[PDB]
Amino acid sequence: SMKEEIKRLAEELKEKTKNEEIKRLAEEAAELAERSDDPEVLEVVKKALEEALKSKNEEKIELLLLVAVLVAEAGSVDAVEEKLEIALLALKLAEESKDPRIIRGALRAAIAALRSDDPLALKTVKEALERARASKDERLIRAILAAAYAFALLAVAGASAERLKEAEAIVKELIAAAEKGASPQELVLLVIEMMVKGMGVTMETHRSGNEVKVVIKGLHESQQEVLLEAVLFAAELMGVRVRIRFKGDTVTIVVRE
Ligand SMILES: [Cl-]
Repeated sequence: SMKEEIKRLAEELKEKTKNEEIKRLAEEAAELAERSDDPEVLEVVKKALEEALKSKNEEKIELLLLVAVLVAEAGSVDAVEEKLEIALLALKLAEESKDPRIIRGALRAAIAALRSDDPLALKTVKEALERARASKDERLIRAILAAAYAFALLAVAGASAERLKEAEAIVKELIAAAEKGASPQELVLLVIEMMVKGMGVTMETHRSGNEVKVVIKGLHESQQEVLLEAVLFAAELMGVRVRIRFKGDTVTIVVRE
């Protein structure tokens, strides 16, 4: 049957991985598929699991399993059309590009968007992925994806709705600046600014020579981890070397032009 094949695919996937979250999604997928009545759903789960088994990219596998869980938990592919379209966009961009940074940015932005279940984050990431696919500027694509990931991460972390609304103005500012040739270092500064705004903390910037020092005060340990994930991911995507210092509850992020 369809379900027995799906359970074997999930069983194989969950033993092959060392990633505990992929293991949990594989099991959730198998259980939801077991209870599924909709053959359209079962087809999508099977094709997601088969594709995951053929992949060596763990972010791609996470995205595919998230798709399978979403469709199977919903009962229909139509109920999750927007999330499905975001995942397809990311999967298309990931096979259309050879840059490992673009591949990783597309899949991670889509994963975070889907996990957020946040209307504004879903729409912003969908548009970012469309904009990246229409662009031939790989530098701009990498900046678009870094902004989209940081934004979706704020949503995943439960930023207040009003702080996320204001963070979207910084997404727009970053993308506009990138299109006008702004430096990778200034685009990283904008990702820092977006995170500081999204988390309700404060920042001061100090520039001397070719070094820019951003001092961020009032970060809790939970906020520290979210801000540094977005900022280090952005620095990896845009090829920026970043250094970090910590004293008390103060984080200092150093960028060199
Ligand atoms: Cl096999």
